[PDB]
Amino acid sequence: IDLSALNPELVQAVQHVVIGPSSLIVHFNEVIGRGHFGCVYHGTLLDNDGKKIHCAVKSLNRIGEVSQFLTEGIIMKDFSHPNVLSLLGICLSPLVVLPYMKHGDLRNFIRNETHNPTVKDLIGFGLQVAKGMKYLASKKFVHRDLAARNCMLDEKFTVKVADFGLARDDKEYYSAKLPVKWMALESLQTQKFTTKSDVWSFGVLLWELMTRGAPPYPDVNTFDITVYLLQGRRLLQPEYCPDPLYEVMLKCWHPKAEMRPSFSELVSRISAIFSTFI
Ligand SMILES: COc1cc2c(Oc3ccc(NC(=O)C4(C(=O)Nc5ccc(F)cc5)CC4)cc3F)ccnc2cc1OCCCN1CCOCC1
Repeated sequence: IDLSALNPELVQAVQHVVIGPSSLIVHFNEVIGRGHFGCVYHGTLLDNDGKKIHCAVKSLNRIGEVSQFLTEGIIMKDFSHPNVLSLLGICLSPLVVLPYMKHGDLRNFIRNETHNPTVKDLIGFGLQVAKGMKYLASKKFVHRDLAARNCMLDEKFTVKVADFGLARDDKEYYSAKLPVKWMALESLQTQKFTTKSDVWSFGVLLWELMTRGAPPYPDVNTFDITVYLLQGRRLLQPEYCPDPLYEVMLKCWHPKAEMRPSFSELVSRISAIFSTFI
């Protein structure tokens, strides 16, 4: 890369979170995942006393695409919440270094046939997500792509709200590239986004949790979802979804953004629902 050909604002930021190349071992045959524009590798981060930290290392495959890449990392830099993915740092492709998430993404986790998360566990993951979003919303950050495929799960089954960004593999869900079936009605009609539109996404995420990762509206084509919603139609109540959790989802999908619950309300109500389970 030619550092000169990027905004000095992005440049000094990336220097506050820099990781010297000699502190980071990237294992290049050890590919976690590779999409069209980016890839992710296993990595080892050494600290100044020699202790090894297993990490994921995100990379570009390939000025514009480099400036976007670096910006995606920099956005994350000050998120510090246990339900939001954090940045370990950036190494000058430039390398964005993330903590390793043993269980990968939440959608793949809940679809895995060899494990049985209970209805309680699934509601539990939804609650963790609500807590990460309450934090993001407190910082006035709008996610715009909240979905189970963008939430990670660590060795302690802690959910980390994240966004694969350029490293998206799973791309059929986008059609601007737009995750239309997680989108609020007014984002679909205006291509504009808010915290209340993340709330709409959140309700769809909860439906993913309760169906163990079923695809939403599978008999609806990308572009047709707008008129479907305007006809007064919504996602059906999953078989094991408690009535009050389905009522939560419906409130998330209210046509008036301002009538959707806040993430603070979601946290309190879903905590109550979750506590009712043996
Ligand atoms: C595909 O599998 C994996 C991907 C991983 C990973 O990927 C990323 C996730 C997010 C970002 N974020 C980003 O690049 C950014 C982002 O996150 N920003 C952001 C946005 C909003 C927000 F609220 C917080 C952060 C774009 C910068 C970057 C990544 F590289 C990071 C850490 N560990 C991972 C482990 C994985 O599998 C382990 C194998 C698990 N198995 C399961 C069972 O079968 C065996 C395999």
